[PDB]
Amino acid sequence: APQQINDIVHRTITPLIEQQKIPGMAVAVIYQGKPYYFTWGYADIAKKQPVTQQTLFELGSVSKTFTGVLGGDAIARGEIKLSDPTTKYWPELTAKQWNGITLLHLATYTAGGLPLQVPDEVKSSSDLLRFYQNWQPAWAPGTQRLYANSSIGLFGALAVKPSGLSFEQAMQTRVFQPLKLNHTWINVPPAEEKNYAWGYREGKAVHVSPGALDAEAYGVKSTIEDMARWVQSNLKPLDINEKTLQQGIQLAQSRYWQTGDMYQGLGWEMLDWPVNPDSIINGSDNKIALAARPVKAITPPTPAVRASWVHKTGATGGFGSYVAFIPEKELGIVMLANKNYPNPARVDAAWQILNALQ
Ligand SMILES: *c1nnc([C@H](NC(=O)OC(C)(C)C)C(C)C)o1
Repeated sequence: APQQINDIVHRTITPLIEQQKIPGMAVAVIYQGKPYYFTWGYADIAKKQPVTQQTLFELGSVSKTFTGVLGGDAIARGEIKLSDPTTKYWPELTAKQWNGITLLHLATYTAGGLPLQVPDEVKSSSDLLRFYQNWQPAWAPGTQRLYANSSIGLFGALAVKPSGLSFEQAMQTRVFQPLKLNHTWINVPPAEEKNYAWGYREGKAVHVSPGALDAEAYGVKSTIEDMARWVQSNLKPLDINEKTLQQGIQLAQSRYWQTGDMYQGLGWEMLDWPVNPDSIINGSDNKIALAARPVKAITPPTPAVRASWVHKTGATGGFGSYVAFIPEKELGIVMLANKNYPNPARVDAAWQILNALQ
């Protein structure tokens, strides 16, 4: 890495790891389109395994960005429309409150109060159907944004129905493979377990538990190298040869709703560049990010804006991730850690790095 990058990275991340007592960490900086890597600490403390450029981290909700692009790809393929009723792709969902709830609403958390989690008791196909069937909205569709695994998770399960493929097959075939993300997994295969970091929660080694719609909402695992490639692909979607994927990425970065200074895309969230750092740093606190907020519709959606800060935070029990990029500056960061530490600390650090290099 250019010494400019070494300097700000080292000055910023070392204190962060100490303050937050993070066991292990990988960072990628994308500068003028090119990736530069940094690793610290332990993927497995007990077995003294270092974090490397091949270590898999749980991405948590950064997974939603893959889900959004896969949905955008299916739109571009003509398989689905965001204007379509949810019930078009789930005929067994006959509950009357679903009338007027479209795929857009599901993708962008504006259905009317779908909850943050699918309940842990929802295991089977029958349970899943009964959960959505019996759900009663707090608000009308397209009025309030309330961040929800149950909203975008359902979007992702339904977006892949016309293709005949499972969510996992569609993700592999249509996104991971074309982009050469050869070390990104929804399910980590036995040969890769050697590289799968443990997460740490109150000193305990932990991995994400299975739950309904996990793959869609929070279930991807990936390395710092594949995550840099993902950033490169979203920075510059026009270098992508596969046409519907190229469109899908553009669609995931369109602005569908505004709340405050933030715009909701598919998975991705966007703000105009230059940004108020306090706004993205403070707004990342779950006390704000997870509260209901009124949305204004963008009619019709604004196509991907090059002068944007595009980002997503993500967590699991034992992991904390963050991705941010500015297409106009060809500039991005990926931060992957095996402790779930506060969101504002991630955004703060990412801003310091990107602002110095901008
Ligand atoms: C997306 N990213 N982080 C989160 C936390 N949600 C969550 O579902 O955690 C598990 C279930 C372990 C993945 C949330 C913001 C507290 O969701």
